[PDB]
Amino acid sequence: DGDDMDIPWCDLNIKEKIGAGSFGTVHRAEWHGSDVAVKILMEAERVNEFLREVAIMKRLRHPNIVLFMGAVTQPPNLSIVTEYLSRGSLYRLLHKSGAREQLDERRRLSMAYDVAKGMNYLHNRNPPIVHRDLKSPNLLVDKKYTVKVCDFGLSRLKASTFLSSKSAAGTPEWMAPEVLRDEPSNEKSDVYSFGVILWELATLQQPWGNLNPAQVVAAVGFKCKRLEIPRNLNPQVAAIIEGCWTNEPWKRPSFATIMDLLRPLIK
Amino acid sequence: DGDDMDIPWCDLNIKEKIGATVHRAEWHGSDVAVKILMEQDFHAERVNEFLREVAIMKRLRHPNIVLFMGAVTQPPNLSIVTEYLSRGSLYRLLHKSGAREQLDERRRLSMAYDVAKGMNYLHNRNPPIVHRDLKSPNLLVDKKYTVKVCDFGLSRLKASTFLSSKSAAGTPEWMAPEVLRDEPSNEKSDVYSFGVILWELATLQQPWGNLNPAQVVAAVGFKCKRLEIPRNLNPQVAAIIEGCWTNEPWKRPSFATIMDLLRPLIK
Repeated sequence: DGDDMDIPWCDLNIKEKIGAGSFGTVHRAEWHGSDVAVKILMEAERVNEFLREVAIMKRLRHPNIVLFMGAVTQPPNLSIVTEYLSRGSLYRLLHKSGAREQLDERRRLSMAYDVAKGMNYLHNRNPPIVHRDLKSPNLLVDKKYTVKVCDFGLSRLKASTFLSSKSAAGTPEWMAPEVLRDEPSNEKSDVYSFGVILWELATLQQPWGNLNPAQVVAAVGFKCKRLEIPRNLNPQVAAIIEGCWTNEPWKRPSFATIMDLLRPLIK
Repeated sequence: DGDDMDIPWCDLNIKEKIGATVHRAEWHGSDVAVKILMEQDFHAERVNEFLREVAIMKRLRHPNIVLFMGAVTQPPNLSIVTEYLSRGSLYRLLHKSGAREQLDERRRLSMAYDVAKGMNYLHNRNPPIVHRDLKSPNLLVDKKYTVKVCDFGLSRLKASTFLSSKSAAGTPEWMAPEVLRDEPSNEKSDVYSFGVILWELATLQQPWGNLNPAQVVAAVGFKCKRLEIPRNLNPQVAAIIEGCWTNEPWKRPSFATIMDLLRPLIK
């Protein structure tokens, strides 16, 4: 056999750190001339869980998804190797230095189209795949400002009507109200998460940030609180955002539809 | 649990034709390119070659290699599905109206560097993969001017020092002397092909093109002839091109070395 997606840890020359998380650290590294990003785990049934995130990334092949390039399968330094996006997360990008001049309206909307295209790809796998944690921080930017979806660790396969485990994980500021209430959810929960991301690209603001997880669960989850949309916002853009936030998940548009509404907004 | 890379023909909404059969197509919202297998090519031997090409592309994951997205493996129209690159082939692009205006020196060198990265990735896979058909037409240009390698129909894995049971095949204008003569070839034969491609990017000239296939076999293969390098060409760029055209394949630089030479020339 051999799919050639197995990497020896000696073949990787680790470089400067680029991010941190509960799972472990992440560094930029050199791999046979190629520039890659390595996701090392903290030195547990999670070993079986790791193989899950690896087996699932191999099933993903789309231009708007972070390119999986292999993995180290030998402890203690397990790692997930992917391509390197030199512009970091869209989150840190939207709120850094001067982004008004760098990121004009057309560019920001385009970035949203990239996300929708990738998300649409996921929802159309067999079985479909729910990201369960779609947020600005989990979106990385290309040298040429192409946005790719990343961090599929909390991503589960949806073969049934709803999700199964009730793992109920994900960042509260971006999760859908039904998820915040810890009740049956589906692919429509991601659509809501996107609603927030579109809001960020459209208004250049940070969602909440004056509220802790508990306060978010309470407000947005059980008290029908939603992010404020400025009257100044493009009605067509606002319309797309409001659609993704509908209280009835089945009333929210699919990413396929979201693409159809965004395409004309560009140029 | 499944491969998720197998596609039914009815899931593809074929669009306009690209080259020749190749078509653009909408696949579950996504935008892909389709390499269809001809009707009369549907037999044991030919289909096996198809299966080999599919097997190889599953083993390729790199930003400068065209993204394999799936494959229809059911008659009729067994095809290979990849991402779509809207600017077409580098060939058509270099010989298009208002070329020099459209492509500055910096960009043209960057495209050369892109090819070098993807080719180094191939030769560094285990076992290494010799393209055996590297040329302008088999290089596709991304919307944002990113170059990627395509057409692995002739690509083979080199376990030994040379290709076992060498098969006479390829395109004359880009083929290395040893190849033209049906001799034991290696990864250094691709290096030669690259030199021609770089020569195209540097001069915007069509290689040969005043000669027929037989004249080329005679000229390059047996008469030690090479393409004419302009007088006004960058001496450092010319140095690279000449290095790739060494009579002895071993004296030619690896794609790893080529990258190191190009990187500085991009300021």
